[PDB]
Amino acid sequence: STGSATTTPIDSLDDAYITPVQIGTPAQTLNLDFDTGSSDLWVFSSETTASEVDGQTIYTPSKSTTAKLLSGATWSISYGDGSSSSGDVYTDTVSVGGLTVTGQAVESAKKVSSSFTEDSTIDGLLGLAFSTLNTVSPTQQKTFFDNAKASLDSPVFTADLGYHAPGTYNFGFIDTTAYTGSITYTAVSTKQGFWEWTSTGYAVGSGTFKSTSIDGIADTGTTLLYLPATVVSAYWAQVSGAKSSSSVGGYVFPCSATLPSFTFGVGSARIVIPGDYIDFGPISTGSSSCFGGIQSSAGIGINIFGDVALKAAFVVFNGATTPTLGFASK
Repeated sequence: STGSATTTPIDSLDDAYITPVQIGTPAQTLNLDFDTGSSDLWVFSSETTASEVDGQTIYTPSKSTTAKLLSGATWSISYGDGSSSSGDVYTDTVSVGGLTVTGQAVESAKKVSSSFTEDSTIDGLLGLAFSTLNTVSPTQQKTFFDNAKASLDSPVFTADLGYHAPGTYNFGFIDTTAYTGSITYTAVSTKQGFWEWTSTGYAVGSGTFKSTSIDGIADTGTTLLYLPATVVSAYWAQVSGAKSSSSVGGYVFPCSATLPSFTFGVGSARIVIPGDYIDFGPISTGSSSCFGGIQSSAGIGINIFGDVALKAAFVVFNGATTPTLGFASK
């Protein structure tokens, strides 16, 4: 089997992407944030504290003839941005782009933090990291991909995120028309439960490539590109007037600037992030200070190849017995 679904930016900045997902019988379609940095599929629901729901579409398990309470199971998750959610668990039928999994754990939120409430466009998350990170207790549950894998034509999914435009998540096949040149594959460590890999270096604009190992994670659920302070300083040094602002919480730059590109290495290959992808717009409405899309990972404890990086590539998440990651230009 295969599946193919369009993913759409939630706003004009590509702060996140949502993908329609069918849950239950009859189908209830929710728009979920596919997150290769976590491993829980959780949704706003009829069980979510009423004051914490503001415009989201909810899953109502009592209206699904295939929903079953997973007795005794609870979940609770906290994300890198400080947001969180928790609740109980149903199993139900879940379909993405024509690919169906029966008996998928659907984690129903009883509580969500304010950042989730405040984002009316995201109805929940669909985790695509390794199932070892799944938070369900006392019996850990599998991700949608893990459950689908044996049925797929090939044990892979791909992320093709757009810049200010829709893109695609495919399951079970590689669309050879969706990228240019060849796909370069690189080793993955699953030791921390992430799609963790090592970039071979970087360049800023038209500058020379610096060969250096940068260990980080491919994370579709993180907006920005978080890299070591040395690398980030070298980037922003090429933008007149750019500075790190403790009050704002990162590097800012004059909105009048033209940003240089940023290149990262994948083996001997190179992915070029155009300068415009690094512009996250005014820090507040009407400001001429703009927020940068490349930020320091210092004090995160891990480097993160988030959407800024991934949307410059066609990315293969290869879930074969020894997982790997592939990157192509597009």
